Amino acid sequence: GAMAPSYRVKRMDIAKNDEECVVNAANPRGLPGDGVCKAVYKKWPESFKNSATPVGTAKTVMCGTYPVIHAVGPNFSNYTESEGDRELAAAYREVAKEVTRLGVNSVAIPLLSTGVYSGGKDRLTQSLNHLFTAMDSTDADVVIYCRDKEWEKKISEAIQMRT
Ligand SMILES: [Cl-]
Ligand SMILES: [Cl-]
Repeated sequence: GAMAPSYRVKRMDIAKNDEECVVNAANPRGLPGDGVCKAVYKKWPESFKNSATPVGTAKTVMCGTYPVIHAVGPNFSNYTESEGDRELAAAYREVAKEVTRLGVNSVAIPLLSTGVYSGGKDRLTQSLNHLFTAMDSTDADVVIYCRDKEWEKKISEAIQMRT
């Protein structure tokens, strides 16, 4: 584990992360997709061999020795708010299990279901709180990646508020 497990946020491409493994914001079919998923496909395409997995689950595929944890958040276009919320929390709990199983000391993670799966809603707080629920009991250093300056500030504030 990390000597003093922390949360941090960076405003940059998660495909350029400085952590021991990455979480993909995957689609259920293991397709190259859009946004984070497409960046992950360009950087670690070998990790999309048999990466298909249902909504609410995580499946890790190694690119060389570098683990890519494919986490499938719900598309809120398809799900009700209530069921979407349930599957989003579940995806993060599976991420925590995989991070634990891999024995990594750090992980790069995007906010699941906040992009084209958001159903046109701002889900920063919803997604981040489910990330914290799952990851708080892990001892990996977590680095959250975002692209928007206002999101970086809001995520940073949320991390600092817990101390
Ligand atoms: Cl998304
Ligand atoms: Cl963002």
